[PDB]
Amino acid sequence: PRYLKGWLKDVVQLSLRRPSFRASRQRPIISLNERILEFNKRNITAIIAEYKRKSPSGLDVERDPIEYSKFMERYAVGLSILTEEKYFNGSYETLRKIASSVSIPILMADFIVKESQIDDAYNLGADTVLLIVKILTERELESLLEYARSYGMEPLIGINDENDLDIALRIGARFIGIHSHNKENQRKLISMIPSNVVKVAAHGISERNEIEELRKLGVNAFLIGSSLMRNPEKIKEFIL
Ligand SMILES: [Zn+2]
Repeated sequence: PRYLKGWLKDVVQLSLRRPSFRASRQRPIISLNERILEFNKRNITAIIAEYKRKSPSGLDVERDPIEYSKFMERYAVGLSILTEEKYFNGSYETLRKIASSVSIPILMADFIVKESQIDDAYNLGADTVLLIVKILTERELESLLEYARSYGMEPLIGINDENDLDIALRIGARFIGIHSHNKENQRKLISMIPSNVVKVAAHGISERNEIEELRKLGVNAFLIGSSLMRNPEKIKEFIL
């Protein structure tokens, strides 16, 4: 069962050829992992709200990106903007328009395989990027992690199982996203992460009660997309 899905293998081909985007960012980096730590200090639930108009699982929402982002700036600890084009209907231009208008931290969520895609994130105004362990070698992951740090971005390193976590911990990731969409496995992964690493439960969250349960295990933030795209007001239920 360790095959990459058809759509992800196709995305990696699109990412390798992704043209770089010529631009200047309009404000400095605002740290997403530090703001998560500030929310935790204040005891307020930290949700990274994702913007995506489509997904390989069949999400299909037309929602204006500025209006979603304005509303989410009221509630969310940060935004995650999908910039993968074929399956999520994201775009660099949509990231640039959102990052020119909100002043909470922005994660560029895409499938990064080369340095120019981190240069594109910085030039478009994102504050950090997603790196996914399973599509990279360990040497590439360590190099891309250092490349993101060289701009002042602590990247979100996305892991799906214990082997991926083993790699993320070996290379000294400080910001890890735990994705699954089994209870003892999830508890075990969480429990392997050191106190100094900000941990994000990515996807597989539908109700407030799972957020509460994850918080007791020390999860620091929650990356949630589809449900918020279909009703942005759902984030009020989640932060209660
Ligand atoms: Zn997912």
